Amino acid sequence: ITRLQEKEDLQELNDRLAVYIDRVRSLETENAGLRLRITE
Amino acid sequence: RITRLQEKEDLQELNDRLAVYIDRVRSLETENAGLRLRITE
Repeated sequence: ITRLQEKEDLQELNDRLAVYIDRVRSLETENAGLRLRITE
Repeated sequence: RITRLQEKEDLQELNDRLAVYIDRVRSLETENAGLRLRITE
């Protein structure tokens, strides 16, 4: 593939990693709050 | 400096880790939904 395509494919992967890593962290925070609510 | 084949391998590795995070997001969404339902009902 072209260098533009290499860069574009990688830019998209980096964007997706950032988005999904952030979302895993926030969903883990929600999961901790829900488990705490069950214990309370 | 880096060949297109090495770039491809690099993207494969990054995508392999991305797949884990996507899987984790789906699992947490499902788990959280069950926990919320237990709390409310």
